Amino acid sequence: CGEQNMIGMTPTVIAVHYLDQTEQWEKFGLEKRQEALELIKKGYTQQLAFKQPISAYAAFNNRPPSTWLTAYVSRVFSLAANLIAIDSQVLCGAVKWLILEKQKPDGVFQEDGPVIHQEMIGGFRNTKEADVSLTAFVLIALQEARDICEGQVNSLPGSINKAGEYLEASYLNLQRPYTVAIAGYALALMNKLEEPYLTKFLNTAKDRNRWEEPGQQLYNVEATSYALLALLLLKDFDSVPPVVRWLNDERYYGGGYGSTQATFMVFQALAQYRAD
Amino acid sequence: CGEQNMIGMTPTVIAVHYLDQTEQWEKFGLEKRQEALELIKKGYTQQLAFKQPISAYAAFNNRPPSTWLTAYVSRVFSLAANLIAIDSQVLCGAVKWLILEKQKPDGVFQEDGPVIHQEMIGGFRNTKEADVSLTAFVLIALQEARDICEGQVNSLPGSINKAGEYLEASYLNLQRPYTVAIAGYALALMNKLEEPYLTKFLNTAKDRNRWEEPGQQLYNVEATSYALLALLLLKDFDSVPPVVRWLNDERYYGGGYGSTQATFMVFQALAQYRAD
Repeated sequence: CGEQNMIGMTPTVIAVHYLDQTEQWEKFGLEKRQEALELIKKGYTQQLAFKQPISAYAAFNNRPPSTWLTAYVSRVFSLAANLIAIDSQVLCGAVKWLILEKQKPDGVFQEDGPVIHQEMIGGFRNTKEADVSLTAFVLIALQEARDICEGQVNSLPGSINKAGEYLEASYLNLQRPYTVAIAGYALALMNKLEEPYLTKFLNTAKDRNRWEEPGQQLYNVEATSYALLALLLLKDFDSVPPVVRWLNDERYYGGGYGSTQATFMVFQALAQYRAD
Repeated sequence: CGEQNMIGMTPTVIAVHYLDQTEQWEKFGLEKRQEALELIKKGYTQQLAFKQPISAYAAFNNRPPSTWLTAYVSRVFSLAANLIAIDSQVLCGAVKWLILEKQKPDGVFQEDGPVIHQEMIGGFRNTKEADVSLTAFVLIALQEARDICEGQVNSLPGSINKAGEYLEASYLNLQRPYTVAIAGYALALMNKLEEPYLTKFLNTAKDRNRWEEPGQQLYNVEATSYALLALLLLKDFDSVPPVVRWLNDERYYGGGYGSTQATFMVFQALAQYRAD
């Protein structure tokens, strides 16, 4: 499957993370966590069958590697490392590949092998401002992999810093609410989400509770989650409530077609809101 | 996969059904419905690879058939028939098998080949009062298959009627809120959810908004959905609001481990509430 495996394991990975972080296993069923973990273990091991000699991933071992997919595996695996035993070699191998292979001198990340399952990449599917969409996504995944990989890949901080500058250089001119949300969060992780970019980020929201694009329900849940995470990072608990409320009302569709990004992001964001 | 295929396609099938029935594709994205339908088409065709010569299903073609799984396929396919083209021979073949092969003279349905994925069967996993759990579940699936199969399997109404009597005969003595909920709905479909059984059904709810079992979040969403459907059938719009509100607040986990039954049931129930 390669891509589908990541689609299938996502809901469980982030659900355990959410129940863990919010300490709500009592209501859920404490005896259920081990079986969930076994599912995650199966998914991680299954994904290794698709790790190419380069440490990158693709739907099939015969298919050229996807920059987005490899970054998503690093994003999931970085989070799953707190739940199951993940091999550092595997996670940091992918990180290394992205940095040394897919980043341009201006900090941009490029996709040379588009995923077949375009419904699993969220708002990134809309190609408008995809350079900023991919760069922020990759930057975010790299940030999330720092805990484990920075020590092994000392080039990680630099790649991340260059990515952020590219984002900074193109932030104000962005037209897409989705891109403003994802790059906003990435800039916040960079501690760069200030003044000019700050009002640009906030002023892109509708009713100050969502970063919405017409007729794109799931893109909006995902985007608003990134935004919620950014606001949490800024500790702007002033605009947090409205966002959490809306995100909370979204009729998201868990294991449904096209819901991979919004599932991961909504629970990561809601979990973060509680832990914050 | 056999069992996993049904687990994987469930969220999309009921999501399309829900968005269809509630007419909310505008917000979701009208151009997204066709790709979802293609996913459902892939799932249905994939499931046919697991239809045994007997028209029954199991995780593998080498594995003896599961009564519950075959009934769940009938339940999903009956609903999916309104979304994609489903072969009557396939659906009714399974229905026939259940009736002529798995029902005992007292109306009870028996499971001779337990599913491997016990996390996909919801509250039925708890073996307490499993005879009533399985009989109600199968009865419900058979009821839902009536539209298409009753004309081809004239023995269907009788099997259903015998099943309901078995449930009636054991309703009052039930201890489990989950079993009271599922059998309650089945009795309501039977137009048998009256007086003695009625107060038994209602009085099993907590705060008149949920049929809860301690530490079983997902069993409770599922059971409360069956209960909500029963209430809708009785047109007792008095106790409906509180139930809908709670069901609505449940942090259900879409494509997560152990969420197959609650996903299908919550959206079927919430969709019905709207259309009602």
